[PDB]
Order: sequence, then C-alpha cells, then structure tokens
Amino acid sequence: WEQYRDRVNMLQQERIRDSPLLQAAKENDLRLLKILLFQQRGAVGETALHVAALYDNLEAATLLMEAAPELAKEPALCEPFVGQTALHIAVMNQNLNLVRALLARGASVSARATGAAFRRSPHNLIYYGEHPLSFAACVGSEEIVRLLIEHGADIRAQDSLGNTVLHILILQPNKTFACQMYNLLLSYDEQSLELVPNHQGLTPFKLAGVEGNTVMFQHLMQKRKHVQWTCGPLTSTLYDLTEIDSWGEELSFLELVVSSKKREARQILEQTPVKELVSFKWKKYGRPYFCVLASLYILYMICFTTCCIYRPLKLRDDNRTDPRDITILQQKLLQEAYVTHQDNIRLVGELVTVTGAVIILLLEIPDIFRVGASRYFGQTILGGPFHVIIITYASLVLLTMVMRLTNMNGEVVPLSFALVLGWCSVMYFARGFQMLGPFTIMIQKMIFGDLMRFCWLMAVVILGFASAFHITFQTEDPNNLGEFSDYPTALFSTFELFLTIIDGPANYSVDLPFMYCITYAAFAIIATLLMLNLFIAMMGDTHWRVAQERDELWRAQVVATTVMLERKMPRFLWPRSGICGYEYGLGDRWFLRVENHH
Amino acid sequence: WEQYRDRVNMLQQERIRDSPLLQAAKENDLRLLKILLFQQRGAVGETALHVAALYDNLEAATLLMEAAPELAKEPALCEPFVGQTALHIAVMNQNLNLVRALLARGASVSARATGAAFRRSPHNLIYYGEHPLSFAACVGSEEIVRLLIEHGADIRAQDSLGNTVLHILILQPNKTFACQMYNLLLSYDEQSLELVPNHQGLTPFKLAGVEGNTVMFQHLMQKRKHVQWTCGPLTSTLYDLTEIDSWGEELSFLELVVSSKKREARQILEQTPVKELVSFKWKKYGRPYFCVLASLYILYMICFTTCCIYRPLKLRDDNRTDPRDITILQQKLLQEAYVTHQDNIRLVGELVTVTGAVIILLLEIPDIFRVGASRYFGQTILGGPFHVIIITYASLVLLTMVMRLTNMNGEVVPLSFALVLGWCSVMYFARGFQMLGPFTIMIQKMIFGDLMRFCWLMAVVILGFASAFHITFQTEDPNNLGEFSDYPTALFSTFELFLTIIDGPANYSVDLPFMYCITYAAFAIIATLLMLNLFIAMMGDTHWRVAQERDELWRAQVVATTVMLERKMPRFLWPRSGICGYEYGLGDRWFLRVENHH
Ligand SMILES: C[C@H](OC(=O)C[C@@H]1Sc2ccccc2NC1=O)c1nc2scc(-c3ccccc3)c2c(=O)[nH]1
Ligand SMILES: C[C@H](OC(=O)C[C@@H]1Sc2ccccc2NC1=O)c1nc2scc(-c3ccccc3)c2c(=O)[nH]1
Repeated sequence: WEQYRDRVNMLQQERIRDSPLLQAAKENDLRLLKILLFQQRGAVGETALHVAALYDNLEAATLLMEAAPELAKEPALCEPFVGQTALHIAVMNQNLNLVRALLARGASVSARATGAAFRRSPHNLIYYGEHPLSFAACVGSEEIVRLLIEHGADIRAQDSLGNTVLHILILQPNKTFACQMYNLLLSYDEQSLELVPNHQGLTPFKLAGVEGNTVMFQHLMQKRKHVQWTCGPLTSTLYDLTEIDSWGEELSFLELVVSSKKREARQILEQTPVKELVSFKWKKYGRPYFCVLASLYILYMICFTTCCIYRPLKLRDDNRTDPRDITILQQKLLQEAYVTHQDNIRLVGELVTVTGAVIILLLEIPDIFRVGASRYFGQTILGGPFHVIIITYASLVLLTMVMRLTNMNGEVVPLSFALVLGWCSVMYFARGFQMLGPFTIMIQKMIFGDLMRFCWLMAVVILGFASAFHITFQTEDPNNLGEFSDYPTALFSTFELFLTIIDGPANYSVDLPFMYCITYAAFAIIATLLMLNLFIAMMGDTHWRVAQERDELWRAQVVATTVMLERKMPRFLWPRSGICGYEYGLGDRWFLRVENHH
Repeated sequence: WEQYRDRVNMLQQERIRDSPLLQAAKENDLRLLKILLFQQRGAVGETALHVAALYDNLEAATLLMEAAPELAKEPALCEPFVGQTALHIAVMNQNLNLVRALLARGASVSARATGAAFRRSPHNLIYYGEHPLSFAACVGSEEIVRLLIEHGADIRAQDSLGNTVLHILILQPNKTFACQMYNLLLSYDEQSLELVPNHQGLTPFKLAGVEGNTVMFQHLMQKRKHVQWTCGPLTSTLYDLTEIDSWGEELSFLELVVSSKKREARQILEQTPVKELVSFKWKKYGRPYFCVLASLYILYMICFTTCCIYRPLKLRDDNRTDPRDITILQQKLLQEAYVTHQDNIRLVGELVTVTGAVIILLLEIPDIFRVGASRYFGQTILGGPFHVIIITYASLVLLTMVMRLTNMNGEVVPLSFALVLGWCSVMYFARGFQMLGPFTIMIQKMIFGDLMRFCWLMAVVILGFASAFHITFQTEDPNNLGEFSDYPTALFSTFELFLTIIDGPANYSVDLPFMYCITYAAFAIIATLLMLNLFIAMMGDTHWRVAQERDELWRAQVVATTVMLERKMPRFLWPRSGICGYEYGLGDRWFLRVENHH
C-alpha cells in the first residue's frame, strides 16, 4: 500500500546522505571524486551513476564512466524497481550529452524494467512501459529516438502485461509530441506492428477505441482513406471498414467500445466514420426489428395479465367470528383447474407465460458471461437495471408456477410482485422513440442520484414522528380515532401524512390532546411545506445541471442496442454490412463512402 | 461613536483657518514664514509641521525645520491621536526628501502612536499599527524602509494589542508590495521573529491561517519545503508539519483555522499541504471511528424508543359523563413498575437511557468553553444547531426521569418532545456520507434563509382568515358543520386548509352562508395557488444561487469533524500523525511527502 514508497524514499535519502560518494555525486563538485580516486547498492537498487543521472550532473557522469567502464553496464536490485537501467532513468530527464555518453559506453538498450512503480495501475501516475525506446517515444525526445533506434532497439517488443510501444504512445494525454512520435514510429517500421495483439487481446486500433483518444483514432483512420472525385464544394470520400466491422471475431470494435468503464468512450460515436454507419443501420434495420419485437412483448405481457386476472376461486369454509376477519375467497385445489371448459385457454395462457419465462431465461443465461458482471449490471448504456429486473421477473414467475403445480396455499405473494415487475419491464423498450429516449434515462439517473438521499433523510424523521404520535395516542381509545391504533399502522399513517395523500386524522365530536396538536403543527411545516418542496427544487437544480449529458447517453445506448441486436440474431436475416468489393476488383474488402460538403 | 471624528475635523479646519501660521503652511507660499520671522497645539494635537507634512509642502517643511530645530522632536496632544509623530504622518504620503530631512533632524523613529483612530477595530478602515516602520512596510515604500532600518528602528516590537510588524504586513489586502516587503523583513532579521506570539496568543503562521491570506500562507510554507528526486514529469516533494500539527498545545492550527467567524477561512483547506494530510486522516481513521460510533448511537436511540414505547398503564377511575371525555388510560403509581417480572429489562432500558443522557451531558459540558459561545452555537461548520438540540434532549430526558422518580401526573408532555428531539438528533451523523453531506447542509441553510420569511408572512394571513371564518360561522350550529367550533380549532383548521391536508369543510345536506363561500374562494387563490407555489419557486431560485457553496462548506466541516474527533479521543488509540525522523537522522521533526505531477 501507500506507506511503502515514502519509507523507501527516506531510506534512499539516508543512503545518499551517509556515503560521501553518492553525496558528492549529488553535490557535483570538482575535487571530490578525483580526490577519492562503486558497485555497492543504495537503500534498494541504486549505484553511483543512478543518482548522478537523476540529479543531472554531467561532469560526475563523465568522471565515473571514465573511472569504471563496467559500472554503466549494471542493473539494480529489483525489489521495488526491477532492472532500473541508467539509460532508462536518464532518458526521462532527457540530457543529450548524457544519453550520447551512455550509448558511447554502450549500455543494454533492449533492457526491461518491470518495477513496482512501473505498471499500468491506479497506484502510480505514469505508465511508460519497460523500455528506453518507449520512455523516449512517450516523453517526446524526437532528436533522441533516432539515436536510440540507430543501434536497433527492438521496434517490436512486449513488457509487463505484454503491450507495445505504440499502445504506450496511445495511452497518454495527447500533445504535439504524441502525433509526431506516432508518425515517426510508423515510418521507422520496415502485419508486423499494426496487427500485433496484446495479452488483453486487442489490436492497437481497438485499444485506442476502448481508451477514447479521438485524435489518435482519426490520425490512424486518415492513413486508410482513399478519395474519389472532388467537384468543387461537395466531396465524395471513402472509408475502409475491415477494422470497424470484423463480423467473425469474439469482440467487435463497435461492441467493445461501448462496454468500457471509462466515461470518455461514449464521445467517440459522434466522429464521422462510425456515426454514418450506425445511423444507416438504425435508419434501415434497427427500428423495423426492435419495434415489432416490442409489439410482440407487449402482446405477451398483456396475455399474461389477462391470464392472471382469472385466478380461480373457492368460497369460505371457516367462519369469521372476530370482527376483523375479511377473507371472502380462497384458492381451491389443483383438481378443479381442468374441470371447467371455460379455463382450457386460461391454462394455455399459463403455459405461454411459463414458456416465455423459460425462453427469456435461456436467452439471458449466456448474456451474463460475455463482458463482466458489473459491465452488464450497472452500465446504463447497456441497460443493467433492466436486465436484473427481467431475470428477477423470470425467476419469480418460475417459482410461482412450480408453487401452483405443487398446490400450496398463499400464492398471490409472488404473483402481484412478479406482475408489477413484468409490467415495469416494458420501460426498457423506450430506446426506439426520440420522445421517450431521454426521459427514462433521466429517471434512471434521478433515482440513484437524489431519491436515495431523500429517502435516507426522510426515514429518520418519519421514524421519530410515528413513535411520537403513537406515544401520544396510546392513552386514546381507537374506536373513534381510528388512526394510530398500533405501531406499524401508525408508522404507515405518518408516512402517508408525509406524502399528503390521506387527510389529517380529525374527529369533530370529541376532544383531542394538545400535545398531538402542537406536534402535528410542527410536523406539517417540517414535512409538507419544507422537505417535499426542497426535494422538488433539488431535482430541478440537478436537471438544470445534467440536461447536457442525456442526449449523449441516448446516442451511446442506441449504438449499443444496434450492436447487441446485430450480434444476437442469426446471419440469415441481417444483411452483410456495406458493399462488397469483389465485383469491382479491389478484393474482399467491404467499403463505404460519405458525401460531405466543406 | 461616529459623530466625533466629524466634529474634531471641523474644529481642526477651524484652527488651521484662524491662525495665519498653519494657514500659510497649507498655502505653501514664499513671503509668509520669512515675513513672520510655534509649539501651540491645533484643535486636538497638531503643531505647524503636522499640516505641512499632511499637505506635502517641502519648502515650508525645510523653512520651519531650519527655523526651530526642536519642533520636529515634538509629539502631539493625545486625546484623539496619541503620539502623532510627524515622521509617522509623512511616511503615509511617502515623500523621499521629507523623510530624509526629518531623519536629518533625527526624529524618534521608535515612537508609538496608539491613537483612537489607530486600532484594529471595525470603526476605522486602516489598521497600520503604531510604528513608522510598520507604516512604511505596510504602505510599500521599499526605498524608504532601508533608510528607516538604517538607524535601527526596532525590528521586533509590540504595540496596542501587542502584535508585530509581520502580523501588520500579513493582515492586509495583498499586492506585490506585501510579498516583497515580507521577503525584505525576513531578510533583515539578523526564534526571534517567526516565533514571537501576541497578546491574542498566536504564531504568525497561525495568525495568517486564522485570517485567510492563502498566498502569504504559501509563501511562508515555501521557505520550509525541501525537494527530493525530480524524475522528469513526476516530482516527490516534502513538507514540514511541526507548525501544522503541534499536538501538545491548547489550540492547534488546524483546530483554530476552522473556528473563525470570518467567511474566508474555509477556502484555505483546498491548498495542498493541509489537504493531503486531512484526506489521509479521513481515508484511514476518520470514518472507521465515526461510523461505528454512529451505529452505537443508533442502537442507543432505538433502545430508548423501544423502552419508552412500553409505558405502563392503569385503567380509568372516574366516569366520563360528558360526551367529549376520551381518556381511557392513566399513569399508575411508582410501586407497580417493579411488580411485574416482564419489566425489569424495561427498567434496565430506562437506566441505560438516563446513563446515556448523563454521559452526553458530562461530555458536552467542557465542550462549551473551548472556543466562544457563538463559535459553538451558530457556526454551521462546527455544528451548533446540532449541539443545542443534543443538550436540550439530554436536559429534558433528565427532567422527565426525575419526574418519573418523583411520580407526578402528566409525564408524556416532556416524553414526546424529548423523543422527537432525540430522534432528529441522528441528523448530525450525516457528515460521513458523500450522498448525505450537502443535503442536510442545504436544509440547514434553507430554514433560516427562507422558511423564516415564509412563516412570518403566512402568520398574518392565517390570523386574519381564521378570525374571518370564525365570525362568519359563530351564527352556525356546530353539530353538523363540525369545523370552526371555537376560535383555536378554527385557527388550526385554517392552517390545515392553507397547507392543504384537510379537505374543505362541506356538508351537502344543508345550506351554508354565501359570505363563507366568497371568502373561501378568495382564500384558495390567495393561499394554495399563489403563496405555496411562490415559496417553491423562491427556494428553487435560492438553490440555483447557493448550489456553489455547499461542497466547500462540506469540506470545511469534514476537516472540522476530523480535528474534533482527533482532539476528543485519548492518544492511546489515535496514531501519531506522519512519520518520525529520528530513525532517519533529521531529528524530532515529523515529515510528509507528496507525489505531484506538473
Ligand atoms: C424504487 C424502489 O422501491 C421500493 O422502495 C421497494 C422496497 S420498500 C423498502 C422498505 C423498507 C426497507 C427497504 C426497502 N426497499 C425497497 O426496494 C427503492 N427506492 C429506494 S430510495 C432508497 C432506498 C434504500 C436503499 C437501501 C436501503 C434502504 C432503502 C430505496 C430502495 O430500496 N428501493
Ligand atoms: C422548525 C421549527 O419548528 C416549529 O415551528 C416548532 C415551534 S411552533 C411555534 C408556534 C407559535 C409560535 C412560535 C413557535 N415556534 C416553534 O419553534 C420552527 N420554524 C420556524 S419558521 C419561523 C419561526 C419563528 C421564529 C421566531 C418567532 C416565531 C416563529 C420558526 C420557529 O420558531 N420554529
């Protein structure tokens, strides 16, 4: 954890303090090293050249390298810093004379430094790989990368987690150094670099997509863009799509780019060469499958509710000689569901309900292991809080159907719950309407944004005031003042008086204790005037602030539902995307053109 | 008061008008003073050189100083202006030749001017101390402070209220003169200046903290910041903390900086060298003590409410031969609380309630005299309106427990009130939740921002309309139209009809007077359509305006609760902050490092 780097840094400062060699190296004097005139480690992995290269002392570097020739060719102890080449340390400080003298001594330019501070991790800040070439090409030393590649410093290589120098240069906050170094490393390759995967299994194109570097994405696209006729204003250009649509792999680029946990992947979809394709797909074959499947799901759910509304009956058997026993029906035995001939179609409806539940479970069971569990449960782009309520509705319908087949009493307790869950399951289908798009995404944001806070602050006030009212009314007879008879219905009545549905409990034939009157007068201005209206104002404030993000999230999830319902249906029905090129002689590469106007 | 300075200024203008000496001094002519050719006061403390230095007349200054040599070495009458050195007057106007000629005459450069217009007070505007060196170093005369310190003008000194020249230079709206003069006065010190307290008892570091001058705080910190290895992008720097964490004094710097009445002390906490420390403390040992103490307080309060819900009973003794007598229970004698064996644990619960009240009173009794009464009662950072309701709940539980032990009738009147107060006391514990943080601070701002105004304007309308309805319904029999029987329940029914809980009083078997109908139709559109909705809109407007301040206030109070629950618990459990330096040889100075990235 993070009480480790401080301790080893203080120990390293102790070890540079005590020994006069490294202390004079940090001092960079004249009559120190010659007056003294080696392979001893520091606190953890540091020789004499390391602190000299770290504090940029050229004369000390030259004096030590002409004193001991073998000392530059020496790695460090590897407990917090594996390898720790002096070249790799000095290239970050970027001294021309120092890197030239180090290559004159001829250090191992193909070294490897998989240190504990050298890893793609949220602990460290920099992620620079484990190579001096990667260090130079990510810092931006354009005059030094040529001297590094002069001695052939392994233009293709792996490291810890096995990515490459191009992925290192991509995964970086961009600048001019990034684009110039990308062009440089692409030129100095002389299939071998743009095609190599990693141990995460990604093409550099797809890794730039899953990160979100839009300018690197466009500068990689612009090397694969052939131009047709350009008549004045309008320009008809062409794009390649064999990277953007693999259609034979495990994870497509369009499917992977929507599934990241990073909150910048969604902005990649408004760039042209994926936006035109997804808008063509959504204008032709997105809606005329989604809407008809939604209509069939509407018909299935209304068939389920009109089948469940005809629940069978039996009259009462035991008497009700206690005045609060109103149970006028009961559920009869299993033998009489097939006795009446006006219920065979009702059993057919129960069969189609349980068949729909089984088929939706069998569809969604492989849909749980494609990308991660939190990638499928909480990503509002893919629709997590619709998936969980769909699978809960399916499992509860299965449980209540096997309870019906086992013929036990009290079946309505899963029935009403599964019925309201399956009917609110329709709200997933509000992605194919321009009106119904942002409103559901607003309510999905709004629940876990503020209704959680409002319920968490309402609960303590209501739990206080219900107990207060019950203490003040336990000395009161309940046959006239009906409310607050026992404690749970007092809790419920206070909840209702909070949300102002029920009227205030008042009988105008007798007198009421004044403590109730003063406490209810306090409760009115602490609940109904204040907190409900403040909740309304707070949700108006937060709607004013995140009205910007809803349309971007809606575009992200419509591209998500297009790629999901492209992957799901078999390829006998969905067309092959784009136009083929074998009838025009380019050869087995599908292509697309856009007609822009600059 | 403020009808004093005007009178003495008019008298001073009278005294410069009447005497031709000072009038020619203000005139600055040639053939006036030589044609006339002294120690007479003005209206209150003014000789001839004072008005000359005040109106910047160099030839008059030279002529008077070569006429009378002793006259420059002369203070003034001290009733509104004590001392009033001519050097101290002239240094504000900042004339080089005049200050050089005054030092050539050799005035008392170590003078002292504790005038009525010279004090740290909200009456005056400038607070410049009582020294010419302080005057020069706060004005910004960088070419004149050297000539002042040339004759050794007491680089360390006190004044009225006993602060120093460095505190004078700190307590000022900053500019370039301030930072350059701070560096100058630190250099010209040759433990003696950075360590001296005042008669308020503050180090200059702590006084700059309690004022709020962030740039002076950082320029004082930057003289105590040693730098470790700087490898390219990332930089590992070190801070000293023996000023920021005294841990042996009466008032720590972090404890004092949150307790000021100034509304700029809260912005100091987003500066790095205190922010990293308080975030480390809140991430390690802030929440895992606060949350478990909150859970134990939740358990104590729910034990209190489940003990109070089992209030003992006795049936009615006197009959109810009047139709509005519903009192079906009564509180029995003290002898039967220990009669039943199903109430010993209830008496145990009453004992733990009164023990919790006694222990919370014994904890909060020394917490009332640490910083001031209004510093502890109204500062929303420290939590005043939670402290007062906690101590009120404790005192009222003590009163109702001694009333139970004395066995008097009518005990529920403090019981319900203390119960609702102790249950709303949980709302203090919404500081350790990122969701529950700003919402409670919004409601605490909102009550005393606008609900006061809305209640103050609602009261007069409701007091009018209740009297109107009661006058119109005193000619009506109450056995059918139950509402508005007597005046207080008419007041309450109008309050309820304002806040729209109860429905409108209507019986559809008889007729009602038309004055009621027209007045209730006026009351509807003057209350429910208009004023409730306008209150909703006003609180939405003010939420839109002070949505900015809530997160800053929340950061301020989380640093406040960290320093308070660091000071409160004994030091056997809380760790010593930071890392020690004796095992690394620096010596008895705890230190901290930060890993920034520029
Ligand atoms: C929208 C959803 O409808 C419900 O209320 C249904 C049930 S009723 C319930 C009753 C007592 C205790 C927990 C319940 N929970 C339900 O889910 C809903 N809205 C909200 S807002 C804040 C919460 C919450 C989160 C964590 C713990 C306790 C409450 C919440 C919630 O749990 N559900
Ligand atoms: C939030 C608090 O709950 C209460 O109402 C409880 C009691 S009822 C009451 C009845 C008649 C007269 C005074 C009362 N006071 C209470 O405190 C609360 N909210 C507000 S808004 C404006 C005021 C206010 C301030 C100064 C004088 C009169 C009223 C106020 C208040 O005093 N208390």
